[PDB]
Amino acid sequence: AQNPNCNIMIFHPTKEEFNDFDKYIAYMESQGAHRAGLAKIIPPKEWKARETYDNISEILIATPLQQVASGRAGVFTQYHKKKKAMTVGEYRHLANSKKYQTPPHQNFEDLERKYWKNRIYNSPIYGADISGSLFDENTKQWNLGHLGTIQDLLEKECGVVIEGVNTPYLYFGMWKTTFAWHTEDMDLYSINYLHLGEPKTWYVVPPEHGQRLERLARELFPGSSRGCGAFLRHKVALISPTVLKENGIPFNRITQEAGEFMVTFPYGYHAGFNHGFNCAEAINFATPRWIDYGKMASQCSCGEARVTFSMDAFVRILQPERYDLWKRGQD
Ligand SMILES: O=C(O)CNC(=O)C(=O)O
Ligand SMILES: [Mg+2]
Ligand code: NI
Ligand SMILES: [Zn+2]
Repeated sequence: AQNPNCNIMIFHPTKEEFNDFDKYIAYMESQGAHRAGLAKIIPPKEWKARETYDNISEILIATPLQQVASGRAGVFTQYHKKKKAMTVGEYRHLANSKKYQTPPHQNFEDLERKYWKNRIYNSPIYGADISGSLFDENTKQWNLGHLGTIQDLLEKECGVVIEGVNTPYLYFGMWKTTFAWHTEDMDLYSINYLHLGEPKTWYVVPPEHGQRLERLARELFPGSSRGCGAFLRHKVALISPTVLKENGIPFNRITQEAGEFMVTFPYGYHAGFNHGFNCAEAINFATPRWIDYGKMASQCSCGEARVTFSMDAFVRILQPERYDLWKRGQD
């Protein structure tokens, strides 16, 4: 069995190997990459996402989200308070202000310490989930707006033809902006490219151990667990590495830098934080190996998780027994 310790693997494809996206994902899996839940892919030196970022400040963040924490430093939830619209140029200036900027630090490890010590005492503003792309249309390799769609994968593997679309999303971050512990919708893959700016630190639980994280989360967030049998779908709960280690939960960590891709694999729980002003692009995708994870994915039916249009068909076809309850939670 390849990668039996479930370590995060780092790949350096050549320009030739960067041509065929599906083939390279399958290659990484042949080497056991999926066992970690997360892999890093460093593009060949010849590749670029676009020529420059000199022209992005006019993008609008229609609904910036202030991430307000409750709990203790290592075990907390966050709620998203909506803020007035602002441009990327306005948000960059805000990120760089004395109130929000990254503090002085020695290295990534020192910054990670400071994040976990102090996160809860601040409320950073995240421009998340913005439909759009920063890949140049002429970038042919690993262009996250030109991937094969999940609907087409389901049609190819299963024969069924469904509605829905699959487009990328932009994320503008600042110091301490946080992504809570989650798997993807329908336990899909994700791919994330850090276009520019400061790093993103990731934590991940191997898919084979995801239920260990779920059981800890039920212990640590007991009212949320009574409310919903899949409350991590709400994407609000944070648990620190120290708390994970105290409770014996297997996990790994890695820091993504600008110019790097990360892939999350089906049912790989992940969480993390931004080091300073940055911009990432991410999208969900599927492969044949996903289908069995999609069939078994948990679902939130309590009403909180509310998701895209395109998830309807996935539930309807892969999980027809659950469909009626889940759709009630959507409506
Ligand atoms: O970058 C972020 O805030 C969150 N991204 C993801 O969870 C992802 O790419 O799957
Ligand atoms: Mg612009
Ligand atoms: Ni994710
Ligand atoms: Zn729920």
